[PDB]
Amino acid sequence: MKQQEVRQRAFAMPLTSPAFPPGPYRFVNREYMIITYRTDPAAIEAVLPEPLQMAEPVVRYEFIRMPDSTGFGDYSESGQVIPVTFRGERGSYTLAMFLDDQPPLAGGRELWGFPKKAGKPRLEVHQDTLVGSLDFGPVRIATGTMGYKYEALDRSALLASLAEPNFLLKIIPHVDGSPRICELVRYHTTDVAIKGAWSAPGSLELHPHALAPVAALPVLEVLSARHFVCDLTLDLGTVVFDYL
Amino acid sequence: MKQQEVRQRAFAMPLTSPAFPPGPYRFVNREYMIITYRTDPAAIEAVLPEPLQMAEPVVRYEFIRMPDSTGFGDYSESGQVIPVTFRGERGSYTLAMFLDDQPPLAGGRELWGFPKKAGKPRLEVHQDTLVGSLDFGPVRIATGTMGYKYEALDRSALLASLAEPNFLLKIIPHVDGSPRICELVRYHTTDVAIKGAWSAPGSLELHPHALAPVAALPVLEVLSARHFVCDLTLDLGTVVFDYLR
Amino acid sequence: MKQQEVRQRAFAMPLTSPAFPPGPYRFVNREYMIITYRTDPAAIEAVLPEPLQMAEPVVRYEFIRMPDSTGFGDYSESGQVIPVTFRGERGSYTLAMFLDDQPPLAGGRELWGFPKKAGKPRLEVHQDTLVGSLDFGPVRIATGTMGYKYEALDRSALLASLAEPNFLLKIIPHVDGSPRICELVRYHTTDVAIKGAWSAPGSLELHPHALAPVAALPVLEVLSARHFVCDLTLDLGTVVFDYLR
Amino acid sequence: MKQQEVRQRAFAMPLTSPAFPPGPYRFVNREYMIITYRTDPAAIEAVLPEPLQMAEPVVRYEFIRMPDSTGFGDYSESGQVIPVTFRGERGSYTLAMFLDDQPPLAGGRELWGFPKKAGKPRLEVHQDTLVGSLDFGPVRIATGTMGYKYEALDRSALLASLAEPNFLLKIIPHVDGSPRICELVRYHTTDVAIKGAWSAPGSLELHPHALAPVAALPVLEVLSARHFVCDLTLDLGTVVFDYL
Amino acid sequence: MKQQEVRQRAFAMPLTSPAFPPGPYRFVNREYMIITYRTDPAAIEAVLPEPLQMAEPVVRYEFIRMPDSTGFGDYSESGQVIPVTFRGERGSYTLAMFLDDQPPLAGGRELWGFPKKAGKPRLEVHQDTLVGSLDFGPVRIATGTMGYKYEALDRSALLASLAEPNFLLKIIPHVDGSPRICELVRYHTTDVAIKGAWSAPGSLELHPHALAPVAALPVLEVLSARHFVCDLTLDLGTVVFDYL
Amino acid sequence: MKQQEVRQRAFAMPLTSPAFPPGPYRFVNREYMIITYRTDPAAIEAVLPEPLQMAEPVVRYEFIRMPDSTGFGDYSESGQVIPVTFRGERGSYTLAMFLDDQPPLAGGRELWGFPKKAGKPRLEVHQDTLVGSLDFGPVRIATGTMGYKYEALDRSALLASLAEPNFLLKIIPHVDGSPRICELVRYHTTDVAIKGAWSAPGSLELHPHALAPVAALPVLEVLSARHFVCDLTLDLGTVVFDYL
Repeated sequence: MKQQEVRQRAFAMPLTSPAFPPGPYRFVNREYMIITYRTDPAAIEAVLPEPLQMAEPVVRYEFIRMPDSTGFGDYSESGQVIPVTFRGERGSYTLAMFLDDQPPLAGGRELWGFPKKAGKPRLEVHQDTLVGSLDFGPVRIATGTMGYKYEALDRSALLASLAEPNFLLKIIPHVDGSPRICELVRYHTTDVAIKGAWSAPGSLELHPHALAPVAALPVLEVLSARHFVCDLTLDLGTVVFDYL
Repeated sequence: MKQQEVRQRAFAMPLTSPAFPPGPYRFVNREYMIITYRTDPAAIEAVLPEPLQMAEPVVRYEFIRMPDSTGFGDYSESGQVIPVTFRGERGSYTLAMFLDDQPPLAGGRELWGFPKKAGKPRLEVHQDTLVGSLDFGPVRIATGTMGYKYEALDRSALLASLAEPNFLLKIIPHVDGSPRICELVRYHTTDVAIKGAWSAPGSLELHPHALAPVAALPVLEVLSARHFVCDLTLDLGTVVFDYLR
Repeated sequence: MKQQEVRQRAFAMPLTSPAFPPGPYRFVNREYMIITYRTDPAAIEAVLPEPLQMAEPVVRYEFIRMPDSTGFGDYSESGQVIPVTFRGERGSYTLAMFLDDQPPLAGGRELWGFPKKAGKPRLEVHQDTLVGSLDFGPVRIATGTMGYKYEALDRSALLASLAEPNFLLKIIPHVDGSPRICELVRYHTTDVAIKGAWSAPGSLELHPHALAPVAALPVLEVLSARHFVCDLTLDLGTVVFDYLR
Repeated sequence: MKQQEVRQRAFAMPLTSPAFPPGPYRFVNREYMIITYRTDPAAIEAVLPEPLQMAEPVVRYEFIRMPDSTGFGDYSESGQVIPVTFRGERGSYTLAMFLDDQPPLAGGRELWGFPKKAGKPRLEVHQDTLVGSLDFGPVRIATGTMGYKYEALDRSALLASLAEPNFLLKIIPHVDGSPRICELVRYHTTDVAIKGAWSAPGSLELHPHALAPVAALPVLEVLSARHFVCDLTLDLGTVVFDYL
Repeated sequence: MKQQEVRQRAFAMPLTSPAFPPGPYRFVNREYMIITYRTDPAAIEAVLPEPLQMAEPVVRYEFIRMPDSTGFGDYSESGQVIPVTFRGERGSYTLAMFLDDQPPLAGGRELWGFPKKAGKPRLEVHQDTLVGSLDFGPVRIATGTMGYKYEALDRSALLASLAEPNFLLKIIPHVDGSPRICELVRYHTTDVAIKGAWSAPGSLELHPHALAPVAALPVLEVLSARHFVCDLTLDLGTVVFDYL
Repeated sequence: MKQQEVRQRAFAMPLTSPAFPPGPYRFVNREYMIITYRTDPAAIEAVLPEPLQMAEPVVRYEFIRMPDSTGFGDYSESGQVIPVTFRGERGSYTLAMFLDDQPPLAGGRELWGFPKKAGKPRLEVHQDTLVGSLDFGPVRIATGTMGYKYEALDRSALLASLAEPNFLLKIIPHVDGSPRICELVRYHTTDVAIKGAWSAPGSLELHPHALAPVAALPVLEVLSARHFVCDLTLDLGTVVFDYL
């Protein structure tokens, strides 16, 4: 509690009982429903921050169950991710995520710079159908469906996809409201072990919301639906571009 | 979207739909129940970061209703504040807070460096008693009671505290886990219009929790209780010590 | 604790934690629905204690919301008031009241000698109708209705009644059952700020009950209905006749 | 309704339909759980009104079911009572009681001067355990437990205890707020018929409350627990000391 | 059925349909939350039977889920365990245990001498917190919490802890009420496989109860908390000291 | 807590807070519904342990409410009882019993050797019918019905069946699984006061269950139904035949 021990001990607020712990952040049996859809290219351009370059005019809309996550607990996630290139390198940009557990929400924002907001994601099998849903308070803003494990998915393509760089725009205001942090961050998921992976026919419907504008990239054509279960490690990011 | 527009628009993540808006953050009919209690001085020193210095060994345990908040909505808060001095100026230090609404939560942390976690605070009149509760998941970690408006409080004497400085240790990790922001912040509540203020007898019980350790400052005796309602602006804060200079 | 301190501290039981606190008893946004009805004059004389004298043969049946009361909390009341004169001064006599909160109940009785019993009064707007109800245990003993704010009322004319004296027969047994306190009390509501007042059509039905005999003054015809909201102080009362002099 | 008939008829408010009737107050099958505990002697001294003298630094914490009570009905009670002497005579002082029925609450206060407040007492057998509880609105302020009828209790000691004088500080304000009544009252329970009486291991926990400060005499050590069922008559009090 | 068949078939009551079966008792995915706290040494000395010897003034308070238990079914346990020495060997003494399933309750008492009573133990993750509770009828008697999986635990230390002897005082009355069995019993859990093991911050609160007096070992200071999942076999015990 | 205290204190586990107290075990307003049915004689001989001998081929199927039981609490029982001779003397053998309260279940098994298992017995009047039911988990295994108090029953004859010896086969395993106790126990209900006794038409239906096999003694023909209320003392039993 001397000034030097404060510098040394500081990690997250509150100092003496921080809102989230340090890693490694290990995920066991995270379960993904991802519905990939073609959207209006004009709508991607309108939200994409340079130096990031646009790729195919597609959105990957995700529902993730994370029943066993070190330091964070048991939670679910929904999100919009978009394919991009940075220095001609191919990866992903996360536009929006929604979580129902606070430690991964604060940790996500403050540490990597995931653009997390609060919401009620669910991902469940109802007899014959895998149903993904997202509510923001009392308003349903996303409903995804897939058939159940119709065909095995190619592990190669999947593992190569999970290996790609993931980019995020970390912004943190200074006490005065002006940006104190404002960088592009690259992170990876590593030690990936697939437990199973499948495709099936899929569907997505999005709904408008003032505070959760997923509907701003409209579902013109659903292209594919993938469902998979894996263990992985969410590695710390590194800054690849600093706006300041 | 060119990289100069990115730098202009940037306030909070996500860039194009921020988790919370800029102020001013106005508060109408903000309602307080504050229970002051004498605790173990050793427990206070364990948690107080220098150059902050300890005053009287008391905790002000608070429950707050905020039904009307610009940009944040309608929410409640409970938390633990202690009397402090910095450079021999008297003020408060916020040790822990707990809210049931996300924008004020992210906002609180990312902007001022309020030490916010999620919780279920309640403050409700039950016939003759004003009851403050805090639950953390299924566990009750704080229960406070007061009589209802027994004695009108010296209002002029109240604004005596509502004008003094509030200190916070703002900490934000860098991507690698080492601190990127680590500073003491001084903020003020300004524009304070008191609608009523009262004292009455009071009680408090706190329960242990691994992730909400309010009970760590133990309730040795209750000293006072106050209930008040007001309008108020939460002004943006200032750095008054930067640990990473 | 010496017997002089006992005599100084003594206000209400229990000595060290009284069932209700001293005033002033301030009331904010006190809301009234009052249904006035013509009853059998004989029924009024059966229950009116001399030297009180009967005026017009009417009952003002009231339902009152008191969401903000110093020392008492948040409660409701329903009861039966009659026009009276004492020494040719016009005022009211309270025949029966019913409350859902204990401190105002003990307070009411022990201090002023309000004739309070326990009950479940409600006063709520249901779309187009203002509905007053009183239940005594599982039994509905009073239902009142009004239209909603049809005609604004002459406010100056209203304070005409809110300034006149209210009489109560205060009775407290001695330990042996014979009366130790038995007096007529005059109290006033002062500091009265009316926020709104209205009239509309009205109805009333009352049902028998062995222990809540409101129906004993039967509803022969409804004469008027009024609805109003106000701030108000219930001043401490005065003895104006002592039956045990 | 002439002034003379008012004097004659007056008993309790309201005059013509009084809030509680006159006696005799007869109790059939009242059922007691009493947990006796040692407390801080300093805490008794702080609430004890002289001429009353302190005795052993113990509190008897009671839960009473009264299913059949003349003039009052069917109700439950919880309370703190403390052993005292008055003129070297041994008996009891009632610090706090809580009831869930209005006639015995008004009657109790106005007639004997029991220090009654409102609350939700319960006393119930749950399989193997006698559970006493007290709530004050939404806050539990007392929880007592006992085993079920482990051993028969000595009737002698019990009957001698129920025969002891019971003292109360009756206070009633005058219309102006200053004491109009302020006396020590002595009353007895008579025509006592025990139907059964037992002991077992017992427990008590108290919780703080601004308006119901039972916790102000802390449970240092539980000394005993007694459970008993009896008929009795609650006799009128007599004033043994008048402060005015 | 002849007298000889009776002895040959006799295992547990009822003879022809025993309340629990013979082993081996195998456990799959046993999940533990153990909070270790410092207590009053005099409070342990009050309850530890010689020839057992006290070690540290420490209590290991446990919440255990047993979803898959051969012979017994699917149940939960909460218990209070004291480090002891006996004949130069470090071990544990089981003071109290509470279970929500009858065959392992009768089985544990009558076979090993586990000190078991009935209760409602729970152990569940609520978002970011692991929460352990025990109710005895309507009364909460224990609440424990841990962070979720903050850091990995030394698996070698854990296995050595699961290898130490576990001592129980088995008592069974004769028909006349005098002891027919009164003996110290030693048992082990063997064939142990750790599926995972973590530490994190922890808390415990205990409440008094007349029939489940876990609160008689007060929580002066919480020392550690551990959370693990394992398979094991509860082996039959052996007598190590016969009091008769 | 010394060695020689251990064998003086020791009655039931846990040593310091036993699962059930010593007696006398006193029952007030024990209410019985007994349906007597003729069964397959071969089914009785299959379960009857020599030196016990079969009498009439009947079963007495019981539903018992025990609202007031010293040391045990308030609970219900259902069970199967057969007439028997031992050494030419007429008594009963208890085949099977089910209780909803732990202290009397442990106490019954460990002390007398009643063949007690957990279940949910109920006995209640529904308008015109006395209905006894027994559930074992989600499964109904016994439903009995009687008319309500059709004719007063000869008490002097009743009181006699209540003086007959009751025999039990007490079995307790040793820590190694071999029988440590295996004996016929004789016990009596004494100090009996019949408060009323009645007969009426009756019915009984039984359903199979793997772990509660009452249906193994099939209901061939219902012979009689009896309903009665009483106070009694369950005396400690005596060993009348030790298999070991």
